[PDB]
Amino acid sequence: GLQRTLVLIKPDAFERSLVAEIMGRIEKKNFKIVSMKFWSKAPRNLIEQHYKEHSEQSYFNDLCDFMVSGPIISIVYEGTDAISKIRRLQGNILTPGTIRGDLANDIGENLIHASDSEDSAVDEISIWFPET
Amino acid sequence: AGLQRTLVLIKPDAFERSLVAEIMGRIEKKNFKIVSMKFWSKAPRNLIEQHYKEHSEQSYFNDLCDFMVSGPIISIVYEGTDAISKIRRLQGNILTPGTIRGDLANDIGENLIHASDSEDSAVDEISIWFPET
Amino acid sequence: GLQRTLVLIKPDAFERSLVAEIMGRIEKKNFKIVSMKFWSKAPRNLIEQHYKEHSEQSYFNDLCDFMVSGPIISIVYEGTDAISKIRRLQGNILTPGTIRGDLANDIGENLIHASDSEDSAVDEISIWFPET
Amino acid sequence: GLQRTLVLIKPDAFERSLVAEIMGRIEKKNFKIVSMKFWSKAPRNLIEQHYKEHSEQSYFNDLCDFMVSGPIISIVYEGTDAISKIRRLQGNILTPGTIRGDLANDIGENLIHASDSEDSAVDEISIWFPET
Amino acid sequence: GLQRTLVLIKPDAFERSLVAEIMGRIEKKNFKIVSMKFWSKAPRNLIEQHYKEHSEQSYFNDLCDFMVSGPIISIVYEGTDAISKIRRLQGNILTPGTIRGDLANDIGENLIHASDSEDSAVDEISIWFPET
Amino acid sequence: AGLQRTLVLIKPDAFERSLVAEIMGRIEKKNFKIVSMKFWSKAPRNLIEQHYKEHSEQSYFNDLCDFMVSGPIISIVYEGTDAISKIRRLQGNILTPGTIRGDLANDIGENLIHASDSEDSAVDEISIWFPET
Ligand SMILES: Nc1nc2c(ncn2[C@@H]2O[C@H](COP(=O)(O)OP(=O)(O)O)[C@@H](O)[C@H]2O)c(=O)[nH]1
Ligand SMILES: Nc1nc2c(ncn2[C@@H]2O[C@H](COP(=O)(O)OP(=O)(O)O)[C@@H](O)[C@H]2O)c(=O)[nH]1
Ligand SMILES: Nc1nc2c(ncn2[C@@H]2O[C@H](COP(=O)(O)OP(=O)(O)O)[C@@H](O)[C@H]2O)c(=O)[nH]1
Ligand SMILES: Nc1nc2c(ncn2[C@@H]2O[C@H](COP(=O)(O)OP(=O)(O)O)[C@@H](O)[C@H]2O)c(=O)[nH]1
Ligand SMILES: Nc1nc2c(ncn2[C@@H]2O[C@H](COP(=O)(O)OP(=O)(O)O)[C@@H](O)[C@H]2O)c(=O)[nH]1
Ligand SMILES: Nc1nc2c(ncn2[C@@H]2O[C@H](COP(=O)(O)OP(=O)(O)O)[C@@H](O)[C@H]2O)c(=O)[nH]1
Ligand SMILES: [Mg+2]
Ligand SMILES: [Mg+2]
Ligand SMILES: [Mg+2]
Ligand SMILES: [Mg+2]
Ligand SMILES: [Mg+2]
Ligand SMILES: [Mg+2]
Repeated sequence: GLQRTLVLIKPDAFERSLVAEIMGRIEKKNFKIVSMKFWSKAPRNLIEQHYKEHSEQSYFNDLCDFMVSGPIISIVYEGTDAISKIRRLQGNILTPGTIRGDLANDIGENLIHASDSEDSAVDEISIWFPET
Repeated sequence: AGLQRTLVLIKPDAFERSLVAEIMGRIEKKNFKIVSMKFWSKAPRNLIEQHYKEHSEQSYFNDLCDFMVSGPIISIVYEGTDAISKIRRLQGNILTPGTIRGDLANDIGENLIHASDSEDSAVDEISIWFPET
Repeated sequence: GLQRTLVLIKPDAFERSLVAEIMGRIEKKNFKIVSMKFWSKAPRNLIEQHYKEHSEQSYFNDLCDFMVSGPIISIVYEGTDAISKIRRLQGNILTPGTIRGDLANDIGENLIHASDSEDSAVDEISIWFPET
Repeated sequence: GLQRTLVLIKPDAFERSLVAEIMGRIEKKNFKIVSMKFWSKAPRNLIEQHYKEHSEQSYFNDLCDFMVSGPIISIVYEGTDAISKIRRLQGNILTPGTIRGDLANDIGENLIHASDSEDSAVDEISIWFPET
Repeated sequence: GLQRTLVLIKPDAFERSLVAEIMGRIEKKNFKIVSMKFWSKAPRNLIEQHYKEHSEQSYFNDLCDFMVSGPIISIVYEGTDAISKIRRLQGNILTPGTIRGDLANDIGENLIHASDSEDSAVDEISIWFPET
Repeated sequence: AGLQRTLVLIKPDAFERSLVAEIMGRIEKKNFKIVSMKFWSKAPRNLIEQHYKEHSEQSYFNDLCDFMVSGPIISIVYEGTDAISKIRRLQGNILTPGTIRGDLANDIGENLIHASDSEDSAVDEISIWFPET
């Protein structure tokens, strides 16, 4: 069940120097980088598309601002069951053992994004890596 | 907005085993800040008995108190969003990997760390270890 | 009370350099090594004895071929409630915080074996450490 | 023979979340904590006492302002040849393997203070732990 | 003395899953990613330019082959004295505490490249990140 | 081409302090492979005396032998390019940070690890611990 999924390393990760720590956990679980981009500051449009689902939520504008308040890295990861597994690896701020579980403490500043489904992964990859 | 304070004790087994920084580091990495901290080469047994007052009619009480005064302890007040429950989850238990107790401890009693389990316990415990409120 | 349990570090751990990582996680939870052997290649009979409960499954031959494709280490660990605790440490590939959860991504190539019961434990120890 | 030495964890360590990292390196080399205090803000007189040997240097006021710009932890460590060994552990920003070598990149914001001699040691301990 | 320098993460780093480990050491020393590219397979021309100094050495062709045998990451790092410091961080396979010192064991497969001078850094950055 | 073998001993202090995996991990991370390994809950004192034969007329000899039989040891043969000297550098000494002894040990005698210091010592020591050459 080989899959590709999309990961974003959020600006709080740079602010807090957790970038390598985060990528290390994914690497140590045996997933491979297919492609990767560094954005010293991501175009707002890209963030807006990425989080389009949320444009009606009240928090949507704070969320874009944050995503644009420092660098992000966009990564395409590949491996068996990658979408589901990396999602689990990302976890939530309540569950220790996971990325957000060990390292994050905020509902907004939570370090990493990982596609949550087959469809969102295909969509998300096309946003950040349109050259496909 | 969600900001809380909670009390943590580093227990004597953590010193015996050199896990003090390991334990504090897990809490630090989850973005909690130290707000005050005390090193006790031996904690006054009266502080302990109070801390575990809710356990005074248990079989284990006197061994527990004995263990807690058997080596150094560090009391720490931590601050951050939802600190009481988040630091509690981090503490976990010896059955759940990913947590401090889950990864590092293997005893009912020698379990390395105490964290307040609720707002009331936190206010109460912080009072005990940091009376200069 | 104390128990002893048997652990095998599988060939994928050597291949991926996770031997010390895996043994470290067991060491940190305070379990002690009672017995240990290194097999640059484990005799196939031993492997077949070890997985005899599986001798009818279609994956049996492949499992054994894998277990023989590189070195393994067999270890007897001692500590309170060892069998069950090291089992939980082992986990599965869906559970962050565990050896297999953090480090493994395959159903078969999963780094570590831990006895699953007092009976299997006693049995597996005699297989690998018959001298006792 | 045993010595005691004084260590200060500086405000940049708290700012960058390296407190446990730094204390860990000292812990792993087998030194024990005899005394420890946390100062959300250290009294300026203490800092000026501590760096009194520097009171004539042009950086003196700035150093003190830095040392007062965040929390510090003062620690008395005990162990064999503590003063010299923890000094080496501390190192400088040019020496990989040391606290400052791996973690620091500035001449002044350099994470840790360690007493440099038996005299300065005895002195610095009385400054921070006069009750003794 | 703020500087930018060029780092390559070599294919042996991917092969051995040390990518995050390597970037972590640089990150933990407080250097910042200015820009970054992932090459699933770097154009041979780029490698040839990068190592042009060596085109007369006997090992030059083996070296290019290796640099092209798997992915590389090219990174521009920024910080005080970045060229010299990251160079020291890279070290050599003889000196523990450094990247090649802790993790590498071959004169050719040594995990990381870091510009060794002001001129080579400007040259190297122009190769991998010509958009400047 | 440059391939060698060298003998490593994990000493009893490493078990007492739970540093076994930490020590082996540093060697593993530097790309050296285990070629054979033995666990000794107590090493035969005759093996020790031989291992440290070159030290038989020293003040410290009997304490050293006592220490080496005071808890488990693991003997390991490691293989890799230039293994003898590279694993030696990794061992280092209690004065140099970055090394095993530099980071983890603080005693002349309780220094966690032994590594062969030359081709001759390696052949000789490997003979001792792995006589089935
Ligand atoms: N600033 C802010 N961001 C939020 C809030 N709630 C959610 N978000 C962000 O928007 C995303 C919404 O959560 P969700 O759609 O379930 O994505 P997930 O967290 O990756 O599972 C999260 O990743 C958060 O980063 C909020 O209350 N404030
Ligand atoms: N020695 C011993 N100590 C116990 C026992 N049960 C509880 N304790 C001590 O008291 C605590 C019991 O848990 P609880 O009071 O609910 O707080 P918790 O430790 O944070 O879960 C443990 O941390 C132990 O240190 C026991 O059966 N034996
Ligand atoms: N290749 C393969 N191996 C399997 C499969 N099911 C079980 N195994 C092997 O058996 C183990 C998983 O189930 P089991 O033997 O009952 O328990 P466990 O090994 O302790 O998790 C793994 O170690 C696998 O190596 C399968 O469907 N395919
Ligand atoms: N800002 C600044 N601080 C300095 C300078 N020289 C020394 N210091 C301070 O003094 C220390 C370095 O020299 P010194 O005090 O003699 O010994 P050390 O602190 O143990 O390394 C550092 O902790 C600095 O904070 C300088 O040129 N500028
Ligand atoms: N395959 C191979 N590569 C080499 C050899 N010697 C040097 N190299 C490679 O080419 C570079 C030459 O070394 P040098 O110019 O001093 O660069 P440095 O290692 O980064 O300091 C090294 O980075 C090696 O990766 C060799 O004998 N064989
Ligand atoms: N207790 C004690 N042991 C020593 C002393 N000197 C040497 N040794 C032991 O023998 C070794 C001396 O170093 P050497 O024989 O050259 O081998 P090395 O340990 O790898 O440096 C140390 O590892 C110690 O374990 C000493 O003064 N006291
Ligand atoms: Mg989602
Ligand atoms: Mg408790
Ligand atoms: Mg099974
Ligand atoms: Mg000084
Ligand atoms: Mg060079
Ligand atoms: Mg020795």
